[PDB]
Amino acid sequence: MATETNYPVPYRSKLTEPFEPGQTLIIKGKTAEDSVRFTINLHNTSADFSGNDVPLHISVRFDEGKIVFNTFSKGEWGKEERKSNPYKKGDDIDIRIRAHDSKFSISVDQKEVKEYEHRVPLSSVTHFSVDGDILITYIHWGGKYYPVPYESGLAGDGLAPGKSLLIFATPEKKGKRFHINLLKKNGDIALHFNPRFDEKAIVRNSLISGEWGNEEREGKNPLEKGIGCDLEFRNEEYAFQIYVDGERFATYAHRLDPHDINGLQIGGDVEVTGIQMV
Ligand SMILES: CC(=O)N[C@H]1[C@H](O[C@H]2[C@@H](O)[C@@H](CO)O[C@@H](O[C@H]3[C@H](O)[C@@H](O)[C@H](O)O[C@@H]3CO)[C@@H]2O)O[C@H](CO)[C@@H](O)[C@@H]1O[C@@H]1O[C@H](CO)[C@H](O)[C@H](O)[C@H]1O
Repeated sequence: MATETNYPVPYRSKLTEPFEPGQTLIIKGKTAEDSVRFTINLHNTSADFSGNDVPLHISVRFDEGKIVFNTFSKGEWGKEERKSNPYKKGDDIDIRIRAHDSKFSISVDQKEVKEYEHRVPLSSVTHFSVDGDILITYIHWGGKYYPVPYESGLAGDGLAPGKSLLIFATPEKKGKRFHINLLKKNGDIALHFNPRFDEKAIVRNSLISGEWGNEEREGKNPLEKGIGCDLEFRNEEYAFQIYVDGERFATYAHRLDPHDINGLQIGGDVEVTGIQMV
C-alpha cells in the first residue's frame, strides 16, 4: 500500500459504454522497491459477477522482468505472449491501451511495444480492473479516431484562465512538423504551437488580423517522432503555461485578451488520440 487517496486497488470500473476502436485506456501509477507484479484487465461481466471472459489480460512482472499478455475465455487461458518489462522495482509506470478493429495497441512510457490481435470480441469488454503491487495515480478512458486536419469549437466558455486544454497525440514517425491553434471567434490565433523536428524547435506565435507576430522558440523540443506525448495548454492570467509530458516546456505571454478562446485547429504530421478540457 501507500496512501488511500484515488483509485485504491483492487480497482474495478464498469464502463459507461463498450470499449470501441479509437479509444484509449491510460493507466499511470507508482511501484515500490518490493513490488513484485500488478495486472491490468479488460473484463467481461454484468455488474459485479466477474470471472467470465478476459479479452485482454496484462501482467507486468518485476520478478520475471516481463510484460505478459493473454486472453481468458470459455473457462480457459490461451497461449501467453511476452515483451520485456522496461521497469525496475520502484519508479513510475505508464501503460496505455488503444483499441482498434483488429487488435489492441499497447504503449509503455508512450512507446508502442505490443500489438495484440483480438482473440475474442472487443465488444465483450464491459469492465476494466487494476490490481497488485501498484499505487494508481491516473486512469482515463476515452478519445476516438480524431481526423487531422482537425477543427472544432471549445465548449461555451472555451479555454479561459483557470482552465486547460489537454491533447494526447503522437508525432508521425516520418513527420516533419505539425501545429495546434487556439483561436478567437474572428479567426485570430491566440496561440500557435508548432513543433518543427527539422529545425529542432517548437515555434510559438500569434496570428492577429492576418499577421504573424514575433515568434518564440528556444526550448530544445522534448517531443520525438513516433513517441506519444501529453500536451497541456494551461491558460493563466498572464500567460499560457505549456506543459509537455508533465514538465513545463514554455510560458507564452498573452498577446490577445484571454477569455473567449473558443476555437481549436490541429494540423500537420501528427496523430491525435485524445482531446479534453479540464
Ligand atoms: C513570415 C515568415 O515567413 N516567417 C517564417 C520565418 O521567416 C523569416 C526568416 O526567413 C528570416 C531569415 O533571416 O527572414 C525573415 O524575413 C526578413 C527578411 O529576410 C528581411 O529582408 C527583412 O528585413 O526582415 C525580415 C524579418 O526579419 C522571415 O520572416 O522563418 C521561420 C523558420 O523557417 C518560419 O517558421 C516562419 O514562418 C512562421 O512559422 C510559424 C511557426 O513557427 C507559423 O507556422 C507561421 O504561420 C509562419 O509564418
